[PDB]
Amino acid sequence: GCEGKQCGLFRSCGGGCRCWPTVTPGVGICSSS
Repeated sequence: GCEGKQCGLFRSCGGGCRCWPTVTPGVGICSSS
């Protein structure tokens, strides 16, 4: 639903998205749900 986005501090997603962390501490990616 809101996948392919960046989460964490600069979260470009909202609602029901999984915030999977990346290589940068505090930076992640928003998943489908």
